[PDB]
Amino acid sequence: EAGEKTVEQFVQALNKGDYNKAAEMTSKKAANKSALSEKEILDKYQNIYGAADVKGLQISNLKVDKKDDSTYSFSYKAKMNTSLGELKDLSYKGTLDRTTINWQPNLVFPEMEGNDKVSLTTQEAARGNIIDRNGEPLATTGKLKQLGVVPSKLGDGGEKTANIKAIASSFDLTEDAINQAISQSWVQPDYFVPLKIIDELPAGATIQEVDGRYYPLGEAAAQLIGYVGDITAEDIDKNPELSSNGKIGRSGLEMAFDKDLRGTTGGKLSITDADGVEKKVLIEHEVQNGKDIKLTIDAKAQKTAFDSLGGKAGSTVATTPKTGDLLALASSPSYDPNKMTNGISQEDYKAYEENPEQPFISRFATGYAPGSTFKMITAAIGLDNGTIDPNEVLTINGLKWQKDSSWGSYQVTRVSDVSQVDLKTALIYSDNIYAAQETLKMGEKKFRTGLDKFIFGEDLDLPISMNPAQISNEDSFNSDILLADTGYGQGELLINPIQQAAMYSVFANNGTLVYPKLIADKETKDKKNVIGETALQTIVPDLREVVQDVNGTAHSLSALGIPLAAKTGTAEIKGKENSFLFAFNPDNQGYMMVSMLENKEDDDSATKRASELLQYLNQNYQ
Repeated sequence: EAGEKTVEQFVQALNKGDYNKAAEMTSKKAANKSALSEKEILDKYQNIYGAADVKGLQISNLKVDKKDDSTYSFSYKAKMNTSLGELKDLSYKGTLDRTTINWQPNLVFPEMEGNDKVSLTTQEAARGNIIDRNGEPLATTGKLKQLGVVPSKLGDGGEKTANIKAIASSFDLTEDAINQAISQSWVQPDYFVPLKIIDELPAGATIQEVDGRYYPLGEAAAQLIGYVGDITAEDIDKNPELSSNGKIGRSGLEMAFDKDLRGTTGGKLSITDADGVEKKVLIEHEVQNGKDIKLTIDAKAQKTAFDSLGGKAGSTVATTPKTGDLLALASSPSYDPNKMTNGISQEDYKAYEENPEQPFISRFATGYAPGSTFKMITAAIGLDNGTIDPNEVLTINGLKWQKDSSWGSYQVTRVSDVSQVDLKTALIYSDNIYAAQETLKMGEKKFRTGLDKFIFGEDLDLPISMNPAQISNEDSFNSDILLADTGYGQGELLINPIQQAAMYSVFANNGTLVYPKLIADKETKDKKNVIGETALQTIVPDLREVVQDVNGTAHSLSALGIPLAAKTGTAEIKGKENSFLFAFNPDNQGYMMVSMLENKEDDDSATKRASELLQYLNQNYQ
């Protein structure tokens, strides 16, 4: 009756740590009612349930009925979450009076009687590190600065209020937040009461150094690594093995490898008699430390790649294309993962969600039209099937071309005016009209046959969430304009930067495609004969001219004095434009880079921003 709600209100209050509210629901202390006074009951739950971090108390099969006119009986099954994980199949039983709960020790844990105690031993498992190809930390334990207060040094009355106000407005907190922290239940006068992580102290405010998850590259590798947060009951819902007070990965590799990284915390939750002699083991685990995970990433390359994007929207992928190691996976703009993982205000989180440039997106894992860099793939395909002859010269006048008036107002646009265009000229000058006309001359069937040799439709063996690359939306183009547009990397093509680096690896591998790899020990995987050796010996020398020719679209990189083959490109979206650079060392095939600027501002380019990373990759990856 009203007793089913009393039992429910009681468990609910336990489930929110309101032990005081639980105690107030109990009968008075008498032989046939409660075993302890309301004050001793409060202290019992605070000591036991507080220490074991009990949360997620959920009950079922609540059965209640009359025994006496004044007393009902109740019974139910319960699960809870603790520091050593979930306890389930707990059968609870007792009686109510009038309505109040006749409190007894077995309403803490079911087999508890009289003066039984609870003993908890815990041994912290260490979360594994994510480290780069040389052992530098990407996700690790750091020494963190913790703001807190000693309530006995805050002063008295009005001076306490002034110190709490100074603390709240000198460390961006609320005075209300401070007072809850001080109030709680476990607090004592000279206890250090933690308040916040921070990276002039009013009286009573101190800083202690504490271990915590730490990301040394900060925003520079934030999308890839991700961050950890506090475990909630929904997480334990999904996974019972989860400790109630642990950390769980919330995005990136921290979330993709959470089970590997977290290990298992260890200890023993048990009921003893008043002397400490074990009566029942509730939970027993051996501690297991998490596994460290070693990436192909080069931290210095990662930081250079991110910084060179200058907070603008874009991405950079660097690889060693013969083995497929990913040396950098940069996405910009970014978020601060150390703030995501520590105190994160709703003021700043929504600011990250408001941003129209969306710093949360992993742009290296996001499909884009690859842009006119892709002419070099269309070229390879047409050199192979014979449709493209590198000695043929097309006559192209002006900046705009259209097959006929069925294209309406749509026209393919190129950048400059040289009117006798062969393949090499098309690649050096980035002539989209050449490419569009070849592609139409190939025909969809030959073009798709060549495209099918790459990795469209494939899911990559990578611990990064992403969609397979697509040629178009449907199985056919069903449009001459879409076929032409795809020829120079527009249309409905969608290829993310890692997929693009995979496809472009064929120029460093004599026509074999090498699959990207992020885990350092994983085996190199590849795919033979994606482009013919014919095509490759025509195209790489031209791509050298993209740099070496005075009018080559990447001629500014010639001044670096390092061996380079490159292709620039743009993708236009009906007046937003993306800018691309593809570059690798064609002397030693030591490295490869693909770089994008999304929605580029005027006079900006991926190429204008590549030099420092190319100098670093050239020096270190031969």
